[PDB]
Parts: sequence; structure tokens; C-alpha cells
Amino acid sequence: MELENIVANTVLLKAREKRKGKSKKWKEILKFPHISQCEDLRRTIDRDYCSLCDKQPIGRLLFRQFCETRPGLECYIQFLDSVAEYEVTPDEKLGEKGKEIMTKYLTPKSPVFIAQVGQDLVSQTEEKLLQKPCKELFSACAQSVHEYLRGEPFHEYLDSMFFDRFLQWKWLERQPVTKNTFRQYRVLGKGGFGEVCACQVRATGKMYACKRLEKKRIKKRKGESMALNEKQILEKVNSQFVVNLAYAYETKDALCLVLTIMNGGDLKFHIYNMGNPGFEEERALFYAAEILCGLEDLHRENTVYRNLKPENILLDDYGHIRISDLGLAVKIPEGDLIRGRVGTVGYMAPEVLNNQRYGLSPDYWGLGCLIYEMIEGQSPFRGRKEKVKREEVDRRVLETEEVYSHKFSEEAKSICKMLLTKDAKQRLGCQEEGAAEVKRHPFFRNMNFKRLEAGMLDPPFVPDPRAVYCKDVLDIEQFSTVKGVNLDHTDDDFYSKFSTGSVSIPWQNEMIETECFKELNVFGPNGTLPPDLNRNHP
Ligand SMILES: NC(=O)c1cn([C@@H]2O[C@H](CO)[C@@H](O)[C@H]2O)c2ncnc(N)c12
Ligand SMILES: [K+]
Repeated sequence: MELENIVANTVLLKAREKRKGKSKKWKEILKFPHISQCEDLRRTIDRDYCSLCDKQPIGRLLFRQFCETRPGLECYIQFLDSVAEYEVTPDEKLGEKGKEIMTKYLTPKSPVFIAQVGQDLVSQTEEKLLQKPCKELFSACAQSVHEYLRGEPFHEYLDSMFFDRFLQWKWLERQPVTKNTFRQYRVLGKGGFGEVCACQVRATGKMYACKRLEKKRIKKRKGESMALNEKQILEKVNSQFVVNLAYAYETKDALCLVLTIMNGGDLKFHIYNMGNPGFEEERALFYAAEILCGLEDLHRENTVYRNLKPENILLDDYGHIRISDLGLAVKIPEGDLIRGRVGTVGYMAPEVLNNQRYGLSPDYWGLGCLIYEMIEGQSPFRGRKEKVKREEVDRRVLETEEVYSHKFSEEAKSICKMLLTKDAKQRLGCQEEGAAEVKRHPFFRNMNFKRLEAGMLDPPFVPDPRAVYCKDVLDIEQFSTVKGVNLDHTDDDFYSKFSTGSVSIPWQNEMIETECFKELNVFGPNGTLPPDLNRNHP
């Protein structure tokens, strides 16, 4: 054993597990400013109910905490809470759970009666329950509450100390980010214009992955628009099955993307470096399902992926997966095809190999490639450790057909062949339906996709927290030192557009997840103004 490899992992493992890894002076770094400092944000902030009272996590909790100071509003908060529970109760007990809400919030004499719904809607919703139990029964009811809360309660909240406190939180959110903000750990993988390594916010202790983009390498390969495009894409998409962007900042030599940390490792590692090649169909099915949902979300914005291979699918602490490395994705102009000779050897669709125009098709070619590789333990057109000059592997993708073995079930064999059709016109999922045609394939007969997208399905494989499911730090491919490049001011503009600092919603989740919001979000005794919110004197 090499000690660089042992030490690198034990350090990463220690951080991953007092103070939850926070800094000693974290209460000073995240000290609220006096409200008198937040007048600029008070003007800039758009006064939108959905954003300030729901979408933004810390805003959501502060509005709820404000409504809980009034019995006349605490009921509405309890209704929206109960509706959420009803929306995740089993179809078996839906009918029952639907009766408590009605008998507890929707009766003239109920203890927590909410009156702003409408005597017509309560009855309209009352008949719906005798018809059939449905998780979307109270959709109109909960909406009627949002129509009332966004009126007077919202404007009363904007006048209260809780919204002032929100501005204070927003003042910290705006603070600049630098290399100081994080502490870097071992490298987890080579990719793109730099390397991916684990990092940790010093103030909060939350673990992330830092995808480094070396400045000298972007200029030398003219990948500037490609790096920027990756950043925007990661920002626009908000899917449970795609790496989420939390920060994007600049350093003297590189641009950095702070992404969700996936301690479970990539599927390429779980396919080849953990026992026999591939794994059981059960695992492939679950993963194929989540990948489908992740592709479905990327396709809603009409954005192709083109980069689907096992090393770009990752595993989190619980066993779920996310798609990573969106650097090859582009948003499509509606009704047009793109020419791009991009992709990985043995993972490019027949359309891309002929330098031919294509659309959303190459993604479903990749989905089939992954299902096959997970089950068979090898690429559909390349051996496990077989040396082929690119020219032939390419040929095989176009000319030769894949071969299946006893490892494949009838349904697994069927979904693969239907996803691995050379003619993109008659390829599964590439029809006008989109991912709907794929969700119905017999392969997904016991997979309740609606229940998967919610998160009520337990992953089949749970990674052990005290294991690093990755190659050792000294076995990671490295780059060659870039030479002859000098960073000019012409690129200072691109660096500025990229480095936009922290992303609001993820940042707020960081403060909530690490309990920083819990410990710091306090007020005076008896619910009085604390000094940082008192306008008489600091
Ligand atoms: N791009 C990313 O978000 C990530 C890439 N890797 C590793 O880097 C490899 C790709 O170079 C993958 O196979 C993983 O082992 C990651 N490992 C952990 N978390 C992440 N967010 C990533
Ligand atoms: K395996």
C-alpha cells in the first residue's frame, strides 16, 4: 500500500462523518448584520409571494414562523402541511386520510377550521372523495389558501421582523466566495478542463464536489462557450437526478463549479471494480429508471445530453443516482437538428458517427447502452478489456448488431434492442411521446415511476459510509502541463459572467441542512426584537 492513498481516504472519510465539521468562528462569519445595512437589498428584492414564501427555503420557514405567531394563520399552515402528508399516503389509505383533513379543517365547527377556501369548493371537493381516492384531491383547496396567503398575510409578513430577518439572511447569501470559503480534499476524478475533488465549506461543514476548470486549458482548447454553457445548464435544470449547482467562483488559475457530492461513486466503478462484471438486473432497473427521469427533466427544457456513459452516473449516500458532466449538453432550437461529432468512443449513436444532423435521439441510444452494460458487464460494441482501434468500434456501432446472453431477461433484452435501434426514427423513446413510451416498456413493469420521482422507493444497494467507492488518488489519470499560454484581459469578461457566486436556493438549503439557520435564527425573549433588528440602537 501507498500512504498517499491511505491518508487521502481517511481524511476524506473523517470529514464526511464535534461541531459537525464547522469552523471555530462560524457564528462570527455568519453573524447577522444590523438591519440598517440591508436597505439596498430591501429595494432590490422582488416582492413575490411564491419566491419569498415558498421557493426560497429560508424565506419559506420565516413566513411560516410568522404565521405561527397568529392562531388565525397557524391553521392555514397546518392545512398545507396535512395536504402534503395526504399527497404521500398510500393509495390504500388515501380514502381514510382524506377524511381527517375534511373533518379537521373543512367543517364549520372544526377546531382548526379554515374559512378562506369557499363553501362551494369544500363541497366540490367533498363529492370527489366518494368518487375515488386521489393524491391530487386538495389541489384546488391548497390553491385557494395560497390565494389568500399571498394577499394580506403576505404584506403583513413583509412589514414584520421576520422579513427583516430574511433580508439579513440574504445579506449573508450575497457575501463573496473565495478559495478561503472551502477546504479541498482528495481528487475524485479527472474530467473536462480540470479535476474533480471533494471540498467542504469551512463555515457550515457541508460536503461538496469541486469540479475545477483550469483557465489555461479552456483557452488552449477554445472551450470557453462550452464551459459557460455547462454552468448555465446546471443552473437552469432543477431535477432530483442531476447534480445541482451550489457555487460558481473564480481562482487565479481556474473556474470552479461546486456540485452535489456523491459519496457512492460512479457506476463504472460499481460495474467493473466491485466483484464480477455488472450487477443484478434489480440494480440496473432502479438505476435505469432514475436516469430516465433525469433525462426526462433535461428534455423538458429541450436539452440533449450526448454524454451518457457509466462513469457519468453517480451514487449518493442513500443509493440514488444523478447524471453528471453536462458539459456536452446544448439547448435545442425547436424544430431543428444539430451537427456535432461529439461523444465517447463506443457510446456515440449512429447519427453522430456519420456527422449527421440529429435531435434528442442520441440520449436514448445511451440509455440502452447503459442498461446493456450494467447487465452484461461490457459495452454493447466493445470487449471488457479489448484493444480496438477507434475505426472498428465506430464501424460496429453502425454495421454490426449487439449480442445478448443468458444474463438478460426477456424484458431487459427487449428494452435494449428497442433502445439500441440503428435507425433513430424507429427508436424507443425517440417518438413524439418522448420518455412516456419508455416508461411503459415491460422492463418497467414493477417500477411505479410516479412513486420513484417522489422518492418513496428504497434503493436496492446502499453504499457503506466508511468506504470510498472510487479509484485511489494515485490511480487517477492526470493532465500534461499546459505551456505557452498567457491569460489575457480579453478573457476577463468570460470569467466574470461565469463566476456569479453562490446559488440562492442551494445556499439556503446548506444553512438549513447544517443547522446553521436553526442555531442562528433566534430573536429576543418573549418574541421581542433582538438587537440586530432593533432600530433604536445597534
Ligand atoms: N462531475 C461530477 O459531478 C463528479 C464527478 N465525480 C467523479 O469524477 C469521475 C469523472 O471524471 C466520476 O466517474 C466520479 O468518480 C464525482 N464524484 C463525486 N461527486 C461528484 N459530484 C462527481
Ligand atoms: K459488480
